[PDB]
Amino acid sequence: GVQVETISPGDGRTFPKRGQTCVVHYTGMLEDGKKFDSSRDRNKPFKFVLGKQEVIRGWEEGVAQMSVGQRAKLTISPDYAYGATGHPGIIPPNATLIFDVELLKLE
Ligand SMILES: CO[C@H]1C[C@@H]2CC[C@@H](C)[C@@](O)(O2)C(=O)C(=O)N2CCCC[C@H]2C(=O)O[C@H]([C@H](C)C[C@@H]2CC[C@@H](O)[C@H](OC)C2)CC(=O)[C@H](C)/C=C(\C)[C@@H](O)[C@@H](OC)C(=O)[C@H](C)C[C@H](C)/C=C/C=C/C=C/1C
Repeated sequence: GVQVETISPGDGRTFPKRGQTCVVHYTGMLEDGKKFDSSRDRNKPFKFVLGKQEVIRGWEEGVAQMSVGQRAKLTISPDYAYGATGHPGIIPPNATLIFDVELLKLE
């Protein structure tokens, strides 16, 4: 599944609803592995609509329990991420992923 561990607390009040646009900064890495992406390096926040299956399952269920301002470590098992196929050319089969995610605001 996805384990959410808090790095910095959010407001504890404003949680995303399905259909809202979530605005975040993230860094992704393979568990005990290489870092493969970071929006911080580009300083362009990443945006996605919650509930529409635009992103992997671990983000759908992990960010839905975060409040605005929260920063958290999400550890996501292969079946909540790219599973047995991986993501062509970047993520191998059966990879556990770790993301540092900061929920900046909702739109
Ligand atoms: C250049 O950087 C990429 C992001 C890269 C891709 C490679 C991976 C290692 C990675 O580095 O991100 C990464 O760190 C990662 O694993 N991410 C991105 C952050 C959210 C979590 C995860 C993910 O789910 O990626 C996603 C993953 C790779 C594929 C999806 C996983 C879930 C599944 O349900 C989807 O099928 C529908 C496919 C990529 C995304 O977050 C982007 C936003 C979404 C898509 C491309 C699809 O949902 C697409 O459907 C056709 C859409 O409906 C979109 C909105 C349509 C518009 C025009 C296209 C936007 C494209 C922007 C893409 C961006 C910024």
